[PDB]
Parts: sequence; structure tokens; C-alpha cells
Amino acid sequence: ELPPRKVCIVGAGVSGLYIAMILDDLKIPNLTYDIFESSSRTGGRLYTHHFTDAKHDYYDIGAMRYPDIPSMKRTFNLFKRTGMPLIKYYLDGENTPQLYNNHFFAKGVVDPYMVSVANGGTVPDDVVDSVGEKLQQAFGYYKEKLAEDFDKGFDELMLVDDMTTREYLKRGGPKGEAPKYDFFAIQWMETQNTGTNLFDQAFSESVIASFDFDNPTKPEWYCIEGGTSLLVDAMKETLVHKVQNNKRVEAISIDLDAPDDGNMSVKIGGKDYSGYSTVFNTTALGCLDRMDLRGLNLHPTQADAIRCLHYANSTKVALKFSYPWWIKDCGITCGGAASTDLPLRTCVYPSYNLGDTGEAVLLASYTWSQDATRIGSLVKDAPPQPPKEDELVELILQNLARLHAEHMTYEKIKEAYTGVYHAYCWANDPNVGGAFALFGPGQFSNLYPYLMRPAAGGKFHIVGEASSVHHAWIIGSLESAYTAVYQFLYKYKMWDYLRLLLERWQYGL
Amino acid sequence: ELPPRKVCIVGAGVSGLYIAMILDDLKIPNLTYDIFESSSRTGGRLYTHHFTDAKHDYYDIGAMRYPDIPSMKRTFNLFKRTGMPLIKYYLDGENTPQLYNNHFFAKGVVDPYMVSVANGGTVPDDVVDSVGEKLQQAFGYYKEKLAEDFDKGFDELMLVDDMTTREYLKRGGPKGEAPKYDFFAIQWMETQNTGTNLFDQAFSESVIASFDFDNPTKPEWYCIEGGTSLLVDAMKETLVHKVQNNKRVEAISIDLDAPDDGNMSVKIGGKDYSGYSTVFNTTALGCLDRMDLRGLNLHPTQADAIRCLHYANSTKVALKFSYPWWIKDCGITCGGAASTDLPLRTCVYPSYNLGDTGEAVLLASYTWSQDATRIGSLVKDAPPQPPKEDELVELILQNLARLHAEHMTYEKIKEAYTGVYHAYCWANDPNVGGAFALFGPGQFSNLYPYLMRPAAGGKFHIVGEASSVHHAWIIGSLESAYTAVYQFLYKYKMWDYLRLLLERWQYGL
Ligand SMILES: Cc1cc2nc3c(=O)[nH]c(=O)nc-3n(C[C@H](O)[C@H](O)[C@H](O)COP(=O)(O)OP(=O)(O)OC[C@H]3O[C@@H](n4cnc5c(N)ncnc54)[C@H](O)[C@@H]3O)c2cc1C
Ligand SMILES: Cc1cc2nc3c(=O)[nH]c(=O)nc-3n(C[C@H](O)[C@H](O)[C@H](O)COP(=O)(O)OP(=O)(O)OC[C@H]3O[C@@H](n4cnc5c(N)ncnc54)[C@H](O)[C@@H]3O)c2cc1C
Ligand SMILES: N[C@@H](Cc1ccccc1)C(=O)O
Ligand SMILES: N[C@@H](Cc1ccccc1)C(=O)O
Repeated sequence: ELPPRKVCIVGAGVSGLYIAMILDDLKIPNLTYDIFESSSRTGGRLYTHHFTDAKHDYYDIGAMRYPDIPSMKRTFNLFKRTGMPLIKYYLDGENTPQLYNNHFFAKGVVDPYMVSVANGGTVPDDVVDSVGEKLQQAFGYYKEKLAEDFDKGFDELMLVDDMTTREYLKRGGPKGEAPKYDFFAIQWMETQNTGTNLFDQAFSESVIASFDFDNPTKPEWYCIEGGTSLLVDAMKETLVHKVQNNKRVEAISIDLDAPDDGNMSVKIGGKDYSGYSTVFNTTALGCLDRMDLRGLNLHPTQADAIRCLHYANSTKVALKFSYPWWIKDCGITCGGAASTDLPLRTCVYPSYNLGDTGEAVLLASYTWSQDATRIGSLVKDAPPQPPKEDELVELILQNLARLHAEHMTYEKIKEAYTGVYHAYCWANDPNVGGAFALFGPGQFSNLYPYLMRPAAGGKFHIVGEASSVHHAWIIGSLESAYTAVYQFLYKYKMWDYLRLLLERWQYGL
Repeated sequence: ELPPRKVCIVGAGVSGLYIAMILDDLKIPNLTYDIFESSSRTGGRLYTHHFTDAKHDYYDIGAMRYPDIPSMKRTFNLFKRTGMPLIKYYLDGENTPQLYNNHFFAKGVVDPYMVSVANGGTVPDDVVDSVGEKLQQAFGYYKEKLAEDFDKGFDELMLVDDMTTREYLKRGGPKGEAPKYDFFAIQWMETQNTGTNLFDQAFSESVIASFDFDNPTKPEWYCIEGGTSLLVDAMKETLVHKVQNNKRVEAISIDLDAPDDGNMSVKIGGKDYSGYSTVFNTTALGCLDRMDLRGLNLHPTQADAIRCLHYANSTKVALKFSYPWWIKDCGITCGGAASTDLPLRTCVYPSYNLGDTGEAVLLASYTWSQDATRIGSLVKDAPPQPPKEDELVELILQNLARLHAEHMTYEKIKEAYTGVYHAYCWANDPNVGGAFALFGPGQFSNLYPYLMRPAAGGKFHIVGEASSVHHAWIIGSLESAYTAVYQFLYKYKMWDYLRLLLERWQYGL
């Protein structure tokens, strides 16, 4: 018979909720848990904003789209477990505009943006129209290895993890046998492939992001109709022990002189909470670094990983319009997205309101990295009516006009704007401190192993999307939580329940 | 006589104020200007926060310290010209603690922080105690060349500008004849030299920053007694045409189908302001990228520079204490700064209140890059009292207690805290979008020439610290503003006043 044990789950995001769901499912005798959530809200970076309760009057501030690829199977099993209403998401739509250097894209014209050297720009002629082909040549070997077996593909990719994307492109790979590209060719590839400056981060991350967004299997994509927050509601409902919101952990400790299993504690608001056999920290690493972790005696390089593993910013801006003018007036009837070098960078047409004829939401700006930091600096809490008086609104409307200048005027977009919008910059969220992990050069191969290293005698686990090989996806959160529960059961020699974990949760539900 | 001409200065920071002061000094007949400032406040990144009107009850949110090195002569000339009350600033002080891996620094001790391989860390034994010496070996050649002639030293430095600092350290320089360092040695060097992740930006910037802070001439440092904003006040008082605050330029344009000199215009809140013969934009580049610049027909790589040139974040947190416990209880009597791997990173002891025995300000946290983004996520406008409930206040007090554990307790520091503090995160300022330019690899040698390329027939100038080789210093702003005025006078062949510019303003005041 198992002695009474209590574990602590720090953070009620999808990873912390997944840990509780797994523990609830295994039904281990005399085992309990507490879930402390710093925010008054539960879900973390699963966060649907509802403008009203109307059916499609929302947008997802955090996670929103899911590729049906084999490496994401655990995410889709969680969708099945909780009965999520999945519908098709259109990564690529029809008639979506692309606007660079104030020129619209056109198929089969050489250098439509007028950025090539032959047209007075600095992009080499043989690169300007061949970005996808040359990034495929740079990423494609590793992408196919990842498609056969993600873990073994990752281990081979780690042999070049010391390089940034720019570095790999500049030197022609690790030994100069790949093509070498000058600064402006690499710069154009970054402009056409990702957010500003992100090619100065890890090459391995550019490969994995390309694996996820441009997967060799050419997958179907999905969204959750009604918002991703429906997943949080369903996970919360099943909890045996409910989330305790407004409980921000500021310190974590283990008492190595105590003989007991439950010799760990966390401090919340100056008060001590002890008796825990294991602590799962599921917060973003910036939040973990603010805690007093001295009582845990972390390996010095593990502490370095908490502080230094790189995070990228992301900002989203969603506007409500009286009718879907992008559908009706521009023929953008199947989702997709418009991309531009204008400040909004990416305008995402929702896949969930394509049949609606009245009020409709447009995810008017979705940015990463410096683009998101620049948009996020306009994201305040008490903006002013009218639109022109709000700098962010006016910027978005002007960028939308230029981006859709083939069919709309600024005047008619402005008149369709209801005056209702919402924006969010994840780096300004004190409960995250960033959007998601996006490691720099050498971090996966050098710092990440020490982040995942056993701490406090195998009783402390750093959990979350950053503690995964799938950054910035729900799947990384779920894998990290599953792995941590494995280690917990292994640590306490609960062989019956570890075997049950592998039987029920390795491939599924 | 000269025909009447009008120029427009976008931005009332030190760049735009310097332009107006130069034009005021040259007294060019029938030449006028308008200065438009987006903010209700004038000064930009010269920004003193005054807790009260008491003599020393302030801290500088932006610029605060100035090294008396030859490359900084134009800044001190500006100080001299405006009668600034300069006092000595102590970059290094007495008894300043250094805290890494929860260990304090101790001279003459091997690996006092317990981070080397010999003590269970990952920092190479030959690196852990030699960061200053190995970085000097990596930067010193170029630092000495910059000391002889900054411009010629910069041009030689550009021959390795394709490399990041980490890349230069990893590969042993451009051809592998310098020492090669593994990831953890480079990581420790970054931890001990700059802010988190900044070794993943340009090697040239790490060299220039080392040249500024650790100059071979080993210079005296100075600050402005009463706050740097006294410089803004003095420059404002001299202006012939006063700053127009709350005037945010959203578009800049030139009418090439108009024969007049004054064929340029700017839009402010929908209304046009035309008749300008030249426009000086002095704003940060993120601010410029949000403007509609189509009417200027910028070179596409110049527009890329505006979007992509990298900015670093920075955040400051200052706390008021009933008495300077760092002076009286810790022997920290001569300014300096305490450095740590804790969230606050750097605690600066002011040099302007060393004789005070009552209320004193402490610049408790001064951070850059990801450190500043994480601290800045706690910077809100209406936080709660008491300190325990403001997460930022509590974090700072806790970090301060650990940093000064050799002489203070958390309880004594907390009781000395008045409850009055201020914080500021420059990336959250919509009038800047960042702290200052910190270019990535290859950006100085590739993007920066196009940023500085003549535009709109020589009538548009991108001015400011980012538009110089001295990023994040007043000197960069002054040099850029001086160079733009030169090119304006050259463009209109005002040879008499160009000669007067060189006579009075080249090494002038
Ligand atoms: C803009 C954006 C878009 C995304 N889009 C997608 C997408 O399309 N598809 C996809 O699969 N993934 C997407 N993701 C990724 C996905 O949202 C995340 O990977 C995942 O939700 C993170 O889960 P987590 O539990 O690991 O972290 P979190 O969600 O951050 O959970 C951690 C929790 O801990 C709490 N916490 C923090 N500090 C403390 C403390 N001191 N004490 C207690 N609790 C604390 C936080 O409030 C939070 O609730 C996106 C992420 C972002 C930022
Ligand atoms: C945290 C920090 C510390 C620093 N410390 C030092 C130091 O110790 N020593 C030193 O020498 N330097 C220091 N600097 C650097 C120095 O402060 C700057 O280099 C300099 O002040 C910038 O001057 P600027 O005029 O080029 O830019 P800014 O100061 O940014 O001036 C631009 C102005 O334009 C305005 N503007 C923006 N958008 C618009 C628009 N659309 N229309 C009109 N106006 C607009 C802005 O509000 C601003 O007032 C520091 C900088 C920072 C961020
Ligand atoms: N998965 C998220 C976040 C992400 C950003 C960039 C690269 C990879 C993932 C998205 O679909 O946008
Ligand atoms: N001038 C700023 C930032 C800076 C750091 C390093 C080099 C250049 C500028 C400071 O005093 O810290």
C-alpha cells in the first residue's frame, strides 16, 4: 500500500493541466496534488479572446492552429480525449496578397518586388525568386530525417546546432560544401521566411519551424471552433483537485536533512506550502528565474539555461468589421494569410467565419521578434476612440489599406471597422515574459541538456514547451509534461503505474 | 539674398535639438525650421525622473554617464556650451559586491563562483578566472586601432563585421589563428561582460562597447548634477523656433513634380505640413518604419535597414530609501556598480548623492536585452501598495538582499525602503520602440551604408544614434545631426555657411 504523497504543479497552462489529467487518469492511491496559478486566469498561452458571446466573435491570443503531422499526434489525442470541435484551418488560402517594397506579388514574373540587383536592389538575381527552393536545399536534408523519426533527426541536426541560420547560409554549411550566400541573399530569405532578425538565432530552430510549417507530408491543418480556450475549459472540468488561481510561487525548496518523501516546499505571498514529494514547474523560464531557487541547489549550467535560453516576442492585433470585406470584396474566401514588409507583417484571415456575412473578426497583425516588440510598444490598456486617435488602430488600418489596395480603399476599410479591436504582446505579460522559446546558436546542444537534468535528487522538474524539442507548440508542452510524469514514477519506483503510464499515455490518451 | 527656406525636424530628442542649435548658431538668412515632437515631453532618451524637487532626488531613465575620451569630445563641447554642472561619475567604486551562482567574488581565489569544470560546472578552468584578459585578447587589437583614429579603426573592424561575438570566439577569429572557445567559455564571457544573448549580435558592437566602457586611455567619467534633463532644458531655452509637442509625424513625402526647393511635406494627424526644402528625421528607426514613406521612394535596402537594424531593450528600476544603507552599512561610498546573475543584473550606486545622509535614490536594477524584457514585463503604471504585493518591488528587494547579504538583511533593506520607486522599459515606449541600436552580424557593413544613403534627391536625412558609428551614446546622436546639417548645406551649395559649419562645429561648441 502506497504511503500518502502530495505533489505540487506550478502553473495552470496546458502542461500543468496535462500533468494533472495524467495523474487523475492513473488514479494512484493516496497521491494528491496542488496546482498553483499566478494569474486569475487559467490556461496560460492557451487564451481565446471573446469580443462577445456570439458564435465566431473571437480570436486566439495564443495557440490557434494545429498541423496533422505524426509528431503532433499527442496534441490531437488530447483533442479527441476532450471532445474538441475541430474544423479545417487553411494555412494557405486563395487570393491572399503579398506586398514587399510597395509591390504586389505576381506569379511567374521575375523579381515582382523590384529588389534584385538587376532592378537596382541588392538581392542577388539568382536568389530573389528562389527563396523557397534555396531554403529547401538548406533545410531539406534535416527535414526529411525529422520526417522519418523526429528524435533521431533531431540528434543528427544537433551536429550543426552551433550555427545560426545566417551562419549556415553564409559559410555553405559546416564545411563549406553547401552554397554560400552574401548578406543580402540571406537577408531576403529571412524577410520572405520568418520574422525580423530570427535568422540570427539557431539554424536548428529554423529547420524545425520549417519542418512544422512546411512539412514533407503536406498535412491538413486544424483549429478549434469556438477558440482554443475550449480545451482549457474541458481540461479544467475533469480536475480532481481544482486550480488555485492568484497563487504566484516565488520560491521552491527541498529539505535534504528531512528523511521524508514530502520534504519540498514552495512559498506563495510570503507563506510556506510544504509536504511535497515532487514539484513540477511548468512556467515560462523567465518566471522561473525570478523565483528563489537556492533551496534546490541547481547545477550552475542548469541555472544558466533558465536565464539565457532565448525567447522570442509575439504580438497579435484583432479587429472587428461589420462584414468580412476580405471575403466579399477581395475574393479571400478560404482563410490563408497575407504577408508584407509593412509593420503588421502578417494578416491572417480566420478559417472559422468563412460562411458569416455580418460582423467578422480579422487577425490583422501577427508578428514575431523585433516586429512584435515594435507593434507591442503601441499595445496599451486604455486606448482612445476614435480610430485615428489610437496610433495602433490607425497603423493597422493604413497597413491593411496598402496591403489590400488591389480591391479596397483606406476609406472603405475604415468605414467597415466597427471600432472594436484587441491586441496583446506576450513579452508584456508578467506571467510569461515572452511568446515562446526560440533558442540561439548552440543552446539546444549545450544548455538544453542541463535544463532537463535531474534536480533536487530527482524531485524537481522544469516543464513546458521550452523543456521540449518542439518549441512554441502545444505538443512540446505535452511531451515535456509526459516525460516529467515518467521521471516522477520512475523516481518513486511506482513500477505498476509507470507501466500503466506507457500503456495509456505513450501513444495516446 | 538667399531665398526663404523651411526645413522640418522630426523629433525633439538631442539629435533634433542639436540640429536646431546648429542652425540657430549659423543664422542663415531667411532659413526657418519646425520641430515636431510626438510626445508631450521633449528630450527623447534624455530623461531624468524627479521623485521630488529635492536636490538629489532623481535618477536618469536614459543617458546618465559620459566617458572623457577623445571620441566623445563633441558631447563635452555640448556640455560646455550649455553650462552643464558636471561632476565625477564613478564607474568603479569601493566594496561593490559581485554575486554569481550564489557565491560572492573574492580576489586571488580560483573559481570563486564554483562554475568551472574543476568544481562541477561547465566553464573551462582556464577561462573562468580570465574573462577580462581573454576578451581583451579578442577586442584589444581593434580597441587600440579605434584609440588612434576611430574612423580608420572602424573601417578595419568592418573586415570582420560578418561575425557575431560568439562566432568570433568559437572560430578563433576570421581565419582560426586566434584562440577557439567552447560554448560554455563563450557563455561565461557573455555573462561576465554584457547582457544575456548579446554575444549573439555583432562582434563589432562588442568591440566598440568595450572601447567605450574600458577605454585604453582609462578615462575619467562624468555625470550631470541635477539630471541629464538639465541639458534638454538648456537646449530648449536657446531655440529660435520652439518645439511643437504632441505632433506625431505619420507620413513624409516629396513632390518631384514641383520645381520649388520646398517640395517636401509631412502628415500629422491627417493634416499636411508642406513647403519644406529638407526633412531631418531624428526618431528611432522603429518609429520611422511606422510612417508612410512611399512619397520618398527610398532604396529598398535602405527601407530594409529601417525595419531590420537590431535594437536592444533596456529597463531601469530606481528605489528611494530613507538613508543610503549601501554607503553607511556596506562601505559602498564611491559609486560603482554591483553585478549579479540574479534578475536585477546590475545595481548602480549613484555618484551624485555620496554626501547625503537622509533620503537617497538607488538605481537598483539596470538591465539590457532579454534581462530588460523580463524585468520590463513587471513594469506597469498603477502597481499596488504594499511592496510585498508589487511583484517588481518585491523582486528587487529580494535580489538586493541577496546581493548585499555580506552586510544587510532583507528586513533591514525593506524597512529602509520608503515605498517610492519608479521603473521604465524603453521597448514599451511607443516613441522609441527600444533602448538603442545594437546591430546584428553584418549589419554595420551591409545595411548601415544604405541607411545612410542619400534619399529624395539629397533632401531627406535619417538622423540619430542609430545613424552613427557610436550607438547608444549622445555622441552618436550629435555626430549624425552634424553630418546631416553638412549634407543639407552641401546640397544647397551654401558654401559660406558650410565653411562656417566646419569652422565652428567640427571641433566646436
Ligand atoms: C502567440 C503564440 C501563438 C501560438 N500558436 C500556437 C499554435 O498555433 N499551435 C500550437 O500548437 N502552439 C502554439 N503556441 C504555443 C502554445 O500556446 C504553448 O506552447 C503552450 O500553450 C504553453 O504551455 P505551457 O504550460 O508550457 O506554458 P504556459 O501556457 O505559459 O503555462 C505556464 C503557466 O504558469 C503560470 N505561472 C507563471 N509564473 C507563475 C508563478 N510564479 N507561480 C504560478 N504560476 C505561474 C502562467 O500564468 C501560466 O498559466 C503559440 C504560442 C504563442 C505565444
Ligand atoms: C537606457 C539608456 C541609457 C543610456 N545611457 C547613456 C549614457 O550613459 N551616455 C550616453 O552618452 N548615452 C546614453 N544613452 C544614449 C542616448 O540617450 C541616446 O543615444 C540619445 O539620447 C538619442 O537621441 P536621438 O535624438 O538620436 O533619439 P531620441 O532621444 O529617441 O529622439 C527622437 C525623438 O523623436 C520623437 N519621435 C518619435 N516618433 C516621432 C514621430 N512620429 N513624430 C515626431 N517625433 C517623433 C521621440 O519621442 C523622441 O523625442 C542611453 C540610452 C538609453 C536607452
Ligand atoms: N506554433 C506557433 C508559434 C511559432 C512561431 C514561429 C515558429 C514556430 C512556431 C505558430 O503557429 O505561429
Ligand atoms: N551608453 C549606455 C549603453 C551602451 C553600452 C555599451 C556600449 C554602448 C552603449 C550605457 O551607459 O550603458
